[PDB]
Order: sequence, then structure tokens, then C-alpha cells
Amino acid sequence: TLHNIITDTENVQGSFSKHEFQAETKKLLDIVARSLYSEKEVFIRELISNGSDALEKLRHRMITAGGDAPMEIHLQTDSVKGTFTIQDTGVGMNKEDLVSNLGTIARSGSKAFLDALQNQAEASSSIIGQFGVGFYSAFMVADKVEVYSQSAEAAPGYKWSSDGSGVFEVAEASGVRQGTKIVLHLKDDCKEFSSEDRVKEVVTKYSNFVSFPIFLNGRRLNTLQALWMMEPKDISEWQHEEFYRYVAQAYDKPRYTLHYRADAPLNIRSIFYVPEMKPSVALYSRKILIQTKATDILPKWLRFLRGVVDSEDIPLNLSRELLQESALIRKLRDVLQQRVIRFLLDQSKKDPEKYARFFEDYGLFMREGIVTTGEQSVKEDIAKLLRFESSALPAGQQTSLMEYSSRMGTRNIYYLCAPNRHLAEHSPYFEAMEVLFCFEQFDELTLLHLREFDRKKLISAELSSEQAEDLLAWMRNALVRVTNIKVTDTHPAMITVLEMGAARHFLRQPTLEINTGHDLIKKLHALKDSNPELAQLLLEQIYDNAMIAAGLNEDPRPMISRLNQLLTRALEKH
Amino acid sequence: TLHNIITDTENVQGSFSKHEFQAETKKLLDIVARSLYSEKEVFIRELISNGSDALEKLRHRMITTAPMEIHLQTDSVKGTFTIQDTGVGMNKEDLVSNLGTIARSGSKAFLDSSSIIGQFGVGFYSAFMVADKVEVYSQSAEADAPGYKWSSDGSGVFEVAEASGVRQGTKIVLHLKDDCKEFSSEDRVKEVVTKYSNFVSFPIFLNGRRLNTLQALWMMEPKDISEWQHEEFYRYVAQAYDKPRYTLHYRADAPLNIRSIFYVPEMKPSMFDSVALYSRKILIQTKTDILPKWLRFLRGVVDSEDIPLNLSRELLQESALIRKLRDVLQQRVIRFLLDQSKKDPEKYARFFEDYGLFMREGIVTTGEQSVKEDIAKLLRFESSALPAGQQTSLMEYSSRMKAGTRNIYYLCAPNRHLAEHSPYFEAMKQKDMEVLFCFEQFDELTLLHLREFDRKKLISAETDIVVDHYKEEKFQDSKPASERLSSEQAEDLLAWMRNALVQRVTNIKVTPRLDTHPAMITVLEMGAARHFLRTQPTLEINTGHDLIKKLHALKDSNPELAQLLLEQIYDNAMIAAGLNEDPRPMISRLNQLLTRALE
Ligand SMILES: Nc1ncnc2c1ncn2[C@@H]1O[C@H](COP(=O)(O)OP(=O)(O)NP(=O)(O)O)[C@@H](O)[C@H]1O
Ligand SMILES: Nc1ncnc2c1ncn2[C@@H]1O[C@H](COP(=O)(O)OP(=O)(O)NP(=O)(O)O)[C@@H](O)[C@H]1O
Ligand SMILES: [Co+2]
Ligand SMILES: [Co+2]
Ligand SMILES: [Co+2]
Ligand SMILES: [Co+2]
Ligand SMILES: [Mg+2]
Ligand SMILES: [Mg+2]
Repeated sequence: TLHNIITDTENVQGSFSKHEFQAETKKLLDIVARSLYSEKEVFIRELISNGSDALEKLRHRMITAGGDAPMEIHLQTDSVKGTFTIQDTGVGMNKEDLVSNLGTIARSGSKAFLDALQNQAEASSSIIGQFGVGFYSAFMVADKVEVYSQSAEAAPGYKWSSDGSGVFEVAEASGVRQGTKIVLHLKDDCKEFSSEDRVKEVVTKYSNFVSFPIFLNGRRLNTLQALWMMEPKDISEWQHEEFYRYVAQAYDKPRYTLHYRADAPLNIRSIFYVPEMKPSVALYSRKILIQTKATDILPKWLRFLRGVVDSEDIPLNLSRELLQESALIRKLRDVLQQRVIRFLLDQSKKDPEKYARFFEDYGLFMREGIVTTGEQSVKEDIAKLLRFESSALPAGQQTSLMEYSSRMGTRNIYYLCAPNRHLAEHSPYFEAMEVLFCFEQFDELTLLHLREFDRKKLISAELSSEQAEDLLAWMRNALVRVTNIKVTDTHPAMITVLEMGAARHFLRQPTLEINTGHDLIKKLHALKDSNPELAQLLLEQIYDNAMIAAGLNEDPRPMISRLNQLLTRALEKH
Repeated sequence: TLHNIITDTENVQGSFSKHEFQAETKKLLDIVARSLYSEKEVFIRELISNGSDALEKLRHRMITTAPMEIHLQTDSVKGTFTIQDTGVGMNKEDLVSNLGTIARSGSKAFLDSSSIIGQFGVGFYSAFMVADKVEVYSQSAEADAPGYKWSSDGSGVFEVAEASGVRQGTKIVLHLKDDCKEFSSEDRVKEVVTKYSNFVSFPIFLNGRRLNTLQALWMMEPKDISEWQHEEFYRYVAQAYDKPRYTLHYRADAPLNIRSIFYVPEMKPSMFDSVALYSRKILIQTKTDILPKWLRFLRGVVDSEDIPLNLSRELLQESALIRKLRDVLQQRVIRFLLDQSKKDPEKYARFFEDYGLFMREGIVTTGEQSVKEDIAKLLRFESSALPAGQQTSLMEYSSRMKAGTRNIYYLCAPNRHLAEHSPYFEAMKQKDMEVLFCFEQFDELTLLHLREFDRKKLISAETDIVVDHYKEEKFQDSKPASERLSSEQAEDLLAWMRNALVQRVTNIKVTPRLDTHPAMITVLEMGAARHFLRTQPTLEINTGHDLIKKLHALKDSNPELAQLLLEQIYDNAMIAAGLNEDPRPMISRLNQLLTRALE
């Protein structure tokens, strides 16, 4: 019944030949040009990153061999010639740099630069180059590429030129300004990148926080500081509100701001915002956008946060729009979860009222978090954020699991999840002679998934007599909608329900209790004989009023006409 | 003031040198090994794809008998993963040139048919993501050619020697690295095969047991697919346990190549944020959605040849293509659902029961008026001009409109009885336009966002009642002036009510448009007000209604009782208008009123 053909049957004879791995350069160029990036526009990102790196090298170079010039990135679109041009005033390239760096796929001069640096250096974390392929993204959109380059050394200017097809040319040129100018002659299906507004869209999308001024057709673009890199000390609330509206594409204010920077266990520069209004985070690296919707760095229940996470250390996929499977990323996610939880807890103690209102707006996310995480200490960490009412506190007052333990030789935390307080207080099960009252949606699924908190089990609780019994018997046969009617102040009756789950389901089998001492019931009894219509109308009205007061009839519209008929025929004797 | 440094200033001197592009092979190997694929498991996919290609080359070449299979073997004690195919194999120049050169693909040389998966020439090196050492035994079919053993580190060199006992085809053995030993466990490997290669055209055996690989039904002739085949395939792709209530098998060649199957489940939803995207029987990843968000209730599969694959085979390459495909699929699904509603209106009624919230969401969230109206073609309602229970559409409503009419009138109420006896419908009956009856909670928000349909403005009965004030409102009473309050009585009553409800209504008027109801609350933009409260009203009285005449008599006779009754009438109109706040505080007052009316 098993069919396997794999056996140790092979034996090498003769001798082995040795061979070095090779690489077909033309196919690699084609792969970068058509198969690497999900969108053509990304060539702009790559070229701008290169310009940034160039300027960064010059800044590094001016620390000792000091001297000169402005540090800028300039873009120019020519819609008539169909050209895109980028020029940086950076370190430039001599002929060996052009031949070696531009001419060799996967050779990165910026990688070699970074590897030679003292790790403490600024340039160590600002250089956005590793792979040695970004430049070839230009052939994604261009039939021809020309590069004019003038190195900062004292060296002629050069023109490098190619059509992307396995060969390029190098000649000497005048007069190249120090730095590098790249002219892309766009393909017919890419002329959109000779349009100014299109280019500006792309620049703001990926490179809006590049550390150097970016000019387009003589006008400056990137006026935004990357606030997540700066000392939390130096950010106004105004900086944060403007930055939040930009990064969240919003128009309100952040109600909470967490500016989290850490160097251990990994490099983290981030800002998280909780919006003011009632209901993602972008991933960056070295100030360049990776994902506008970071996918695996936060847990799914923290998707209500807005803002930015940047890490120098995150291993990037070759396309720079994905991350690589890594234990580092799961560690980062766990770290950020702990950090956000600690932040939220401390908010809840620094301002309990603001936190109450935060939890009323966003608690569904923490209920979901508790329900979905597998680790019990994480469930309890999140569960510290929950609020409830309690049998031992007035209505409206919020309390926590910690305070419930605080008011306990007692071993267990008893709870009752119900649509509202009236049904909870009249629960048969609320026969406890403290009970958490959990009125919020999905509360009971949350508490069941949580199981225990701080080692204590969360446990669910789950005038007369003439015709008291003919009055009541008449009512039993006239509303056969309730299963019992029994006799028990200001109200003539109330609706009571045995198990809260049934009421929950109904809102998506009740007991009626009557007060034989108040006037409308004595007169329901008195008009069971005298006037049967009026007694039926009054009966249905008392039932409906008890349903409303119990909170299980929130749209009384079906009753209104009947009520009017009751009223009209009750006032007919006036 | 502009600041631009870019000027046409540069010119060549002298002569040019010519150069060929080069490649740093060592770093390229490192990149394939650590930076190309976002997930290690895909090496299995790549190797299986290679085997499939080999078998295809054999299948093609022997159609001018041998077994054609892929075998996978896991050895958890030696930490080894082994794959062997019975395909064409490789001679020594194939091993040296094709395996030895990154981005060199022999499958390019093969072509010239649509079954070959490989195009990039790098998939093989995916093995070095998970393996310290790789060995390849290969025997080419073809012919008078010895067997070979190829072996390597991943580190810049590999070895080739002649070998005996090599079965025709290719066997690759991966010595897994220590933190990749998961791919030495059978259940993990089967997970990966099922995930990526469940539709491979050849049998795959794992440790001597054949894996249940599937036919790719979306590529096949729709008429040749039974309902049971669709039920089984639906259960697989949706990972479900019910059956599809609807099946749409959609193939197209223009404007794009499309092979797809969509299912609507029989069960009711629970899923508010779904279709798999494929190419050549190998899975791509939906991360980005190819359907609009309102169609996320669909299950199934989309395959399109026009979608370009990224080097890692987990992203797609032009998002304008994706928006075009999304619009095509949206159009096609709408057409399908409309045709379902006309071939079986009752089954469609239960579908619209169960899933209408998705179409409402689509209408509310889309920016384009033609798309809102396209989706709105799916909405169903009842009508004042149809028997209770019978459903109609916006298109049928406009088919019954008399030529001199400009607007589509609707009324939102909990059910048909409440709509039919609505005070607002009583006022609309005095006109003679059909009124749509909408029963679902978010119908009115939907219609407000839809605004117009087929060039006709959508107007609520409440709004129209308010507007008629500001026109010739030539409507007079159900009851002759004999059984009404006169003008003296009416305006004395009204003055009293203005003084008894001073900060609760903006004006109080008599209206001629009511019959059964004593009063109603009117607000110009009533739907928007209802919506707002779910986070200046006018009270209109029916001086022909008994409760109003007796309020008139009781302001004099019994002032306290008259105030209690007045506040009750106001509350009743607020409730009937869907503008009432929690009705619980009223109950005590109501009880008191009742007790004082029953003496
Ligand atoms: N504008 C520029 N000015 C100076 N040197 C440049 C410029 N653009 C590219 N270079 C050089 O050319 C090399 C190749 O660039 P590129 O192909 O983009 O790879 P990379 O920037 O090194 N790493 P990556 O961008 O992540 O692939 C760089 O490392 C630089 O040495
Ligand atoms: N099992 C095999 N049998 C025969 N030839 C094979 C086999 N595996 C690989 N080859 C050869 O080696 C080449 C390189 O394989 P590979 O690196 O996987 O790239 P590819 O399949 O051609 N394209 P891709 O899968 O998209 O990366 C193939 O084109 C074949 O010529
Ligand atoms: Co042996
Ligand atoms: Co160092
Ligand atoms: Co010139
Ligand atoms: Co007509
Ligand atoms: Mg670069
Ligand atoms: Mg391959």
C-alpha cells in the first residue's frame, strides 16, 4: 500500500569536477526591471534613496577633509521630451566608481562604505543601501538612462550611458556639477512619470521624510520632520497633532500619544496615537516607507493604533516592501504589545475618567485581544485594562479586576453578564448573600476565555387574595409571551428573566411579576368584568411597559397606535 | 521664486569606452538565500515546480509509457528532505549551465505548452534557505548519457562527478540546517504541499503515501462541473462545512484573461473585515484584495494570465490591472446576482435577507454614483402599490412611474403593518405616488447615501410632508369640518400647547393630512436626524381626532390631566417618528396618566 521510489542507490565513480557558480547578467537586469517591485513608481524611491546616500557620504566626508556646498535633491519632469531627471549635489562618482558600482549587479558601494565606518557614526544609520540593485529599477520605466557624475575628489566629469541591455558606455564630460545627474528617457507606457503631479504623489508616498531637501521643478516638497527619530523631549503637542493628522490621514486630534524609542532589545523609533473619534500603523526603515499598513509588527487587536514604527535592524525583503521571516520581528511585536499595554495601564491610573471613556470607545479591541491570544499572562496583562460595574458599587461606577480582589479569605471572582443592570439585579442567580456586572457586548466570551486572573477563578453565577389567582389566571390565558405570572412598589409590574443568555439572544422565556397593591392592577382586576376591551388594552400596555422598563423593548413603535386607542377610550368618561 | 539647479549643460569630450554589465555572484547567492523569499517554506513549492516542469518536458517529449510522479521523503533522524521526479533529468552541461548559473532557466530554451511554471531561473537556490548541503543526482533520458552527482554548500562552488544507479529523472537531497528541521517532519511538509502545490498536474507521494491533489476546476468547462463537484471544491477553498447557495463560474478573455469561481455560502455570515488568487495551478498570496470590500462574503478562486508575477511569486505586479480586474469582477457579480433574483425571486429574497448588509455597505462606502446605483440594483423593498410581502426593485418602481413624475418616494418603518398605518403614509396617500416600504435598520442611511437613482431624486415621506408646507399645500381633511375643532377652538388649544411645551418644539401647527393618528412630529431632514440621534421639530395636530378634541376640552376641564395627556401625545409622536431617546423615563409618567384616566 506504500509506493516509494527513493533509495540509496547512487555511487559516484570517476572523479569530481569543480565549478564556480555563475550569473547571467542580462536576465538579472530583466528580473530587476520587470519582476522585483510590485509598482513601477518605486524607481523614484530607489533613486531618491541613492541621492540621500550620496549626500550622506559627502556629509561624512566633510567631518575631517572638511570644506564644501548645498545638500539637495532636485527632480525635473519634461512632458514634451518624456524625461525624468534627478540630480543630487553629493559625493559623485569617478570612472572606477561608475564602472564598478553602476556596472556590477549586487555590488553596493554604500554597503562597503557602511562596513568601513565606526559603528558610532551618524552615517552608520542613515545610509539606505544594502543590496546593490536599486539603480536598475530605472530600466523598469526607461528605454535609456544617462548618468552625469562629478566626484568630490581632485577628477574629471563623466557620462555613463545605457539602454539596460548588457552593455553601457563611459565618456568624459564637461561641465558636470559636483554630484550626480540621472536622466531617464521614459518608455511610452511610462510617460506618466514626466507629469509633475504624478512624481509628487510618489515622492510624498515613499520619500517624504528623507533628511535632505527635495525640490521638484524648482519647488520644495518634503517639509516634514521625521518626528519619530527625535528626542521625545523636543516634540510639542502641536507637532504631534499635525503629524498624527498626516500619518493617520485624519482631521481630529490624538487622544493618546506614545513616543517609544528603544535601543534594546532592538532599534525602535516609533510613535503611536489613539484617535479622539470613535471607531493602520506604517512601517519605515531609515526614514523610508516600507509598508503603509504594517502587517506583522503589531498584534491584530492593536490595529486601532495609528502612527509609525521605524527600525534600522529589520531584515528587508529584496523589494523593500516586505519583511523577511525572522524571530526578530516576532520579538518586536511582543515588545510593542507589552509597551502599549503598560502605556494604557498608566494612562488609566493617571486619568481614570479619560481612560473610562477610552475603554468605552475601544474596549472591543481588548476583548478581542483576550479572546484571541494563546498566552495566559498576556490575557491577564490585557485583562488589567477591562472595566465593569459591580454588585457592591453604585450604577455607573466603573471598577477593575484588581479592585474586585482588593475588596475580597475569599478565593474567586464571581461575575454576571447581562443586557443591563435591572435584569442583573433581578437575576435568580444574583442570589449572592461582590458580583461583577458585565453589560458590554462579548463580555461573557471574554471572561470565559480569560478563565483566571491573579490565580482566582472567574465564575459565572449561571390587595387580595380575592382574585389574585383569578385576576392572575385571566392574565395567564390572555398573554400566552410570558411563561409565568407571579405576585410580588411604584410600578404595577416588571419583567424578570431567568438566564441572561436568553435575553441576549432575544435582543438579537420571560416571567411577569405583578404588584397587587398599586392602582392600575386593582383596576385591571376591576375591569376584567366591567369592560373587557379596556381590560385587554390595559393588560397589553402594562406588559409592554414592563418590557420597556426591563430594557427588552427599545423601539416601542409597534405599541403606539394601541396606546392611543387605550388613551382615547380611557378618557371617554371625562 | 524657484530654486532649480538642473540645466542642460553637460557634453561629452573625446571618446567612449564600452563595458558589459557584471554580477557579484557571491552576494547574489546570499540575496537569494536570505532576502528574496519572505517565507522559507516556499522552497518546497519551488522544488515541486521544478519537478513538474521536468515531467512536462518528458510528457511532451515522449508524445513523439514511463511513470511520471513526484516523491517527497522526510527523514527526521538524519534531518533530511528529499524530492525526486521521474522527468527528463539533466546531462552534465545541463547541471553545470542551468543549475550552476543564477537566472539561467532551461525552461526558456524549451519553449515552444502553458503548463511550465518556471520563468526566472532562481527557484532552485531557494533550497539554500533551509539547507546546509544540497546534492542532486540526475540521469537524463536522452540518450547515451551517464548519470551525474552535483553537490554544493551554497558557497560559490559546486562539484560534478559521474554516478551509477541514478534513476532517470532527478533526486535532490537537502541536509537541513539546525533551525530548519521542521521541514524534516511529514505533517509540516504536507502543509506546504497542500498550501502551494495542491493543483500540480502530477501525482505527489509523501513518504510512500499519495497526496490528494485536486483538479483546478476554475480552468475547466463550466457545463462539465456537477453541483457535487462545486460543493466539494467550495468546502475545500472556503474551508467550510456547508454548501454553496450560489455558484458563479466566470471565464473571460477580454478585456482580461479571467478563470474564476465564486460561491455564496448557504449559511448566514459572521465575517466582517476571502478569494484565493492563482497562476498556473500554483498559489499566489492575497496579503490587497481583487474584489471590493463589500464582496468579501464571496468564497472561491480567481486566476488571471495577465497578472504579472513578482520574482518571489507572492505579490502581483501592476495595481492598475488589479483595479480594472476588481471593477470587471464587481460588474460580473452584480449581473449574476440580478439574474439570480429574476430566475428565483424567493431564493434571492432569502439571499438578500442574509447578505443585504454587504450591498448597503457597498453603497454607503463607494464614491462613484454609477457604482452606487449598480449596487442599488440589488436592493429589494416592498411597496404601497403591491400586496404585502411582495418585493420590488428601484427599476420596477421607475417602470411604474407616470411620465410627469420626478422622484422616488420611500418610507422607513419596522414592518409592513407599521408602514401601512404610518401617519406619514396617511399623509402620502393624499398624493398618488407609489411609496417604497423599507424595513431594514440601515435602509434609510443607504438611501440617503444613494441620494438619486436613474436620474430620479430619492425623497422620504417625512421630508416631502415638510416640503409641502412651503408649497401650495392643498390637502384637506379626511373628516368633514363638522367633526373637527373650529378655528377658534383650534388656535386656543394651540396657544395652550405652545405654553405647555415651550422648550421642546419649535412650532405647533394643525395638519389636514392625518386621519387615524392624533399628531405627528415633522423634521425637514428626518432621516439625517434619526441617524444623528443613533450616536427643531414641528408638532402637527389632527383636530378631527378624538384625543385632540378631548385635550381641548381638558385644558379647561382638568388642567393637570391635560398636561399629562399633552406630554404623552408629544412622546407618542416622537416615538413614532423614530426620534425618541430612551423610552424608560416616560414609563412612570405614562402609568400616572393611565391611573388618572381610569379614575
Ligand atoms: N546618485 C548617486 N551618487 C553617488 N553614487 C551613487 C549614486 N547612485 C548610485 N551610486 C553608487 O552606485 C551603487 C549602486 O547603487 P544601487 O544599485 O542603488 O545599490 P545600493 O544603493 O548600494 N543598495 P540598494 O539601493 O538597497 O540596492 C551605490 O552603492 C553607490 O556607490
Ligand atoms: N528536477 C529538474 N529536472 C530537470 N531540470 C531541472 C530540474 N530542476 C531544475 N532544472 C533545470 O534547472 C533550471 C533552473 O531551475 P530554477 O532555478 O528552479 O529556475 P526555473 O524553474 O527555470 N524558473 P523559476 O522556478 O521561476 O525560478 C531549470 O530551468 C531546468 O532547466
Ligand atoms: Co552509498
Ligand atoms: Co564596524
Ligand atoms: Co546637450
Ligand atoms: Co411609463
Ligand atoms: Mg540604491
Ligand atoms: Mg524553478
